[PDB]
Amino acid sequence: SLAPCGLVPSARQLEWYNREMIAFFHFGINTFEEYVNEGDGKASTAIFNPTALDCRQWMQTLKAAGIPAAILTAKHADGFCLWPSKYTDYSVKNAAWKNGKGDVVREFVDACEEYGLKAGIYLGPHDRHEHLSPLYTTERYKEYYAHQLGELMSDYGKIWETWWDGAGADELTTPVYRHWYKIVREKQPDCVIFGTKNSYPFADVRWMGNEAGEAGDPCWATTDSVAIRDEAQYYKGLNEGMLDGDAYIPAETDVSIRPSWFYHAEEDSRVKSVRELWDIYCTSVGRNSVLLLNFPPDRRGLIHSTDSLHAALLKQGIDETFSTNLLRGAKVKATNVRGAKYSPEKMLDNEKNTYFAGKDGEVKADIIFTLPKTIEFDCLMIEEVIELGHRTTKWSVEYTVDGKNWITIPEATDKQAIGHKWIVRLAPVKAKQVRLRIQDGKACPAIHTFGVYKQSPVF
Repeated sequence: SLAPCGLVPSARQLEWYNREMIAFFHFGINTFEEYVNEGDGKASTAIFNPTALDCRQWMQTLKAAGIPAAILTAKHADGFCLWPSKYTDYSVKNAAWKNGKGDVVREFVDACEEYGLKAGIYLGPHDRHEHLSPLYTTERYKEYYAHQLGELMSDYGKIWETWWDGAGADELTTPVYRHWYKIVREKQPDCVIFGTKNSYPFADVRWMGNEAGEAGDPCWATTDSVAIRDEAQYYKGLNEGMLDGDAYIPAETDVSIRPSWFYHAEEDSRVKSVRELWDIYCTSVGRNSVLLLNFPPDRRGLIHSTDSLHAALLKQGIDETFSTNLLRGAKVKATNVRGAKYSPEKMLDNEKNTYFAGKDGEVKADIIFTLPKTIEFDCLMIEEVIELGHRTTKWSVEYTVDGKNWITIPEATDKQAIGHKWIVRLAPVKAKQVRLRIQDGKACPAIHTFGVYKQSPVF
């Protein structure tokens, strides 16, 4: 067995990585206001009134889109609660919707269960509504939040992510988040925590410093926990992470399918294109991260058609692209092969658990794939055995036809991270042979997958 190298992921972190994509559902009282993305806590609860709400419809969107998990805004900073909490009146309890007798969180988690999707919860740390009270104190709010957390972590089935937005959360101290973390961890042991700012010691996953859907190149799963803490002053630390980072807290990349996070009819014509989403996919999922994509339900309580369409087409595109590893069938020769159990042919076998590996202490390897017939490709992907750590730290891919010389691939030269998955897109090339150069690392290579592909016409 290979020894792991450096910091390694937890069981939670492995489960989260494997999701690849997660849906965000930004919905609430803001949706019923005119052009509001950040509500003031002053809107009348009465205005919340979806007319054809169907969380099943939301789940059908996700099914078609290949998305295995979903996070609902149970409470945004406006402080309006989507479930009839015992601990406030600023909720659905006092909505026009269902004469105050509804529970959107209920509908949501019921639909997730029905469809076999993992449910998550966004419960806004900064609460503008509570801040309106002359009685507001941090200590008081800590208890309020804890009460609500208890409801959501107890009575609504299995919860697989809790999201703590850092926006406006600067007054919230580490010991406050501790109190909250203990609740999550006790009641929901498989629950992954997206943590920002002063929650840094409790975070399972981090922010990556923009909402544009662009994780860094490289993007390490490790970083210093101070980067989370001092968010605004460590863009690089968040976006790229650090190879020598003191913590294993991988990046989660969040973005809206629209210009805004909440629904506006005027943005129906401004949904990101399939090509845009493919780009994003490649700069998140394809840069050692996970893609959290927001679909905002409308005032009917439905996901818009365009949003749904584009997500569905991205899935088709992804599926077509990676369905055929053009290297399959190759004759493979490598340097630095640990053993038959670990032959380079493993990178090609489509098995979940097998991998190529090198010998202890030898961090370099060269692998040559000789193809029976010349292939045309414009995309490649490589996957590391992440349980074993970030091992490889420099890699390149080359090709030839006349075998007279190895031709470099501009976009796949002296790359750094691999981790969970790294995708490279490239001007189409024809190849009779392909070379994978493992050029440097902290330990001998351990690689699950290597492939080249032809991008779907969908894209």
